[PDB]
Amino acid sequence: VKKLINSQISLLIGKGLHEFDSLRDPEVNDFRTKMRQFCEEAAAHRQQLGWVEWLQYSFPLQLEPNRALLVNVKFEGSEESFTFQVSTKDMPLALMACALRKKATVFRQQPEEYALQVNGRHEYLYGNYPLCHFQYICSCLHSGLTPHLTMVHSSSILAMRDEQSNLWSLEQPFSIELIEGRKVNAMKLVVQAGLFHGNEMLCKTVSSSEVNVCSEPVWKQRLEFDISVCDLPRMARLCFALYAVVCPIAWANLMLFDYKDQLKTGERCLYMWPSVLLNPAGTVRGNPNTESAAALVIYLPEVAPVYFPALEKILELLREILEYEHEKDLVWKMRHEVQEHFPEALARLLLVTKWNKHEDVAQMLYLLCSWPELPVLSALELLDFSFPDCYVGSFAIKSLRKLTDDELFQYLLQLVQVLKYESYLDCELTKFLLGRALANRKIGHFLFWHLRSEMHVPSVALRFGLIMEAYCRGSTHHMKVLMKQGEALSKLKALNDFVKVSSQKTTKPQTKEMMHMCMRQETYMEALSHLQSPLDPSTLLEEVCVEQCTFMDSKMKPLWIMYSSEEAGSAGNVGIIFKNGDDLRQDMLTLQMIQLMDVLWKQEGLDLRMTPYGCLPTGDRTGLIEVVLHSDTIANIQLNKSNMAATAAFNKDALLNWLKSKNPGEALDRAIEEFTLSCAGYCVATYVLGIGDRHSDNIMIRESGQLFHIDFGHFLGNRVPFILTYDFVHVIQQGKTNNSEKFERFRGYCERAYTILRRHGLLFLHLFALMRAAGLPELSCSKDIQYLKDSLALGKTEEEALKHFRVKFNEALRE
Ligand SMILES: CC[C@H](Nc1ncnc2nc[nH]c12)c1nc2cccc(F)c2c(=O)n1-c1ccccc1
Repeated sequence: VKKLINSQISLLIGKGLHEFDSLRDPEVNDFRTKMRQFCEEAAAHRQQLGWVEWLQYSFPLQLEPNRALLVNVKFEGSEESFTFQVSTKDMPLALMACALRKKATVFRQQPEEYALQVNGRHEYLYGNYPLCHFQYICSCLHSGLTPHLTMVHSSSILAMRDEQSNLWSLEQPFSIELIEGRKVNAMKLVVQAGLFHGNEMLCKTVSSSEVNVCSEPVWKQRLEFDISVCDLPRMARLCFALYAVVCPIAWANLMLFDYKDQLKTGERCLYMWPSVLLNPAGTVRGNPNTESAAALVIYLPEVAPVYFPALEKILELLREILEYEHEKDLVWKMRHEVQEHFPEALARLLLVTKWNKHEDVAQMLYLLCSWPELPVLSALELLDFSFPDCYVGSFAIKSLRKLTDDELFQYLLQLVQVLKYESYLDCELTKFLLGRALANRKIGHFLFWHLRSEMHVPSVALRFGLIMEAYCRGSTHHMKVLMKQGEALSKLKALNDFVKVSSQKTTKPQTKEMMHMCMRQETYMEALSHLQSPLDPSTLLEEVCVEQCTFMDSKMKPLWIMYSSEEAGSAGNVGIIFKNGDDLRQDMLTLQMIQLMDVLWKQEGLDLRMTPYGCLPTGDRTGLIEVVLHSDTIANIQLNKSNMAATAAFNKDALLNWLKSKNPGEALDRAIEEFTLSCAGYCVATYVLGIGDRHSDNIMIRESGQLFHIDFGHFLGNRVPFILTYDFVHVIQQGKTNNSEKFERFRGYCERAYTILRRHGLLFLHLFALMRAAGLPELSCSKDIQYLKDSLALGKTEEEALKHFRVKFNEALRE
């Protein structure tokens, strides 16, 4: 009934729906009701999409950011295949008319009625783009492999669709009364309060009296702030630090206006969070661990039922050098000049805006509502917490709406982290994310896992749980596809626990055949088979190949799980790596950032042949990593074993002999080149990102020659030199001792890659800035972000920045 759906939702999101109701919170109840209706409405929009439109929804196109190729095409019901010779400039439709024509001239006698599906993948070829513009067609073109497509009729596509159906007056100073407190430590106690607007103070901080530490203390003391009530901005938050003195203890935050714009009065009790002192960016909701949390009771005086004013009320109420408070000055009362001729300097203007005086806010807000929509880049900036105003927030979302799904996919990790800055449940960002997720099934997929992966974190468990419930309201079908994934994940965790225990008392071979017998149980085989990969929903994991599964007998004992699809061929031969105990958040950001570099590089005609493999936290220190097959570790290669084709007279030849043995004849030149581009790319990626501890065990190489890094762990120096491994350098130089020709080719690739990224330095700064919200220990300060600015060197000219890169590069061929 409606009871099955709720029950599955509770199971899927890892928090029982009954818990939301137990809260008796009308903000929560109104979110669940408003957002439910919102998502149910998208669902009904979706179930009457035209078949091409539904293809777009469910299998969005994977495009790259003259020549002839061999193609193989069949139909759904058939087993019979045709192999054609088409161009690369040919549209998909051209391909489809060929297929249909030979179907006639084989079965005896309209392209528009079909789409092309990659065999064994939820991925399709359609639209007026030449074949080479397709990522699948491209991967094939570089691996020598032949594309395998299936002609799928609009009437079967329609089947899939249906299958998935379902006030200014108050001029007295702001003051609170600090009543009591409720938990203990070790000395005297102090409560520091601060009115904050984002990260800036609306006035001086105000402390309290000192009382003896034990208790359950009592102040009943009146804290009054240097700020009038009528000047409290909408998004103003009051922040408390509780600590000790002759020693940090707890913090807690509260909005002065509720989620209904009403100014807060009366007494409220604050269940604090443990520290290490004021913490303005911390969540504005209480600690859910009410049992053992210090509690802070305060009283907000009832200054009359005063609402924050409607906007209609609010609206009625040398300089280019800069592109000091003798500089703000001229930005602010030349504000109109900034709207006229510098509409992109909005951020700067909002920053010199004093937010502690209401009639200033109104004049900014008056300019804001007439402000021309801004570029995505600028928009990404405005989402930062340093622009806490809810109207700036809406402007930002509004300027963000022109995000393509690819861009949105690319930035989604950040946007999701920014949810932790939000002051209320119901907000524009969330509505924006659910709207986009419901419009694109891949976005939906990853929005879900980013939220799901943090349900063990109580700061966000409620917000994130609510958001997943709403989404689940929007696609009952995808919810079940997603449960399917989580039943797989649940199994791998129990499997991994077994292997960990087993391997502490048993040889590896015997634990492996033990792992296998466990996988062979009915329960496992069913749960682990026939799902979409959480790493990429267009990858289908069909039959788990048990004999090819194993584990690494290192540390966390990660699992190696292989799959096959008797209908995808070699494209269905795919693996996933499950790891439990390590924190995979660091690696996901790094590999996301490397993916972006790769895109930026490729849009300026530079392909450094990167391997940005999937990496996905799915839970508390739990996740999946994408298996890159036909690759081996440098360390393994460098072992220089006997009886191997790669066996070498000098250790430095090992890497190259291995390459020769995998790439005989004139195949060899291609692999050196791939090695060269990919090494260039990774050297630069790790330098900019400040990723040290790079060694032969966390660098791998593909039989094609491509090199790629793994297990990044940290980034941002937590100052890393550029590095150059002589062993890589001597693959690049083709085995030859000196080879400036081939060494400077590579120097060029490094420089070109470096300068290209430099040109997009603002994008990386904006993205990393928003990631501060994620709570990665490597990404906290301003000196973390300063690290990126120096590795990209944006405080300098392209000419002299290149000169600084050359010295570090040259210092790096030290070895
Ligand atoms: C750490 C190196 C390596 N990591 C990776 N191997 C393949 N694709 C990857 N994608 C990300 N990390 C990728 C690895 N990771 C594993 C993880 C779990 C279970 C395992 F058996 C392995 C394993 O055997 N290797 C391995 C080692 C030496 C050669 C070949 C593969």
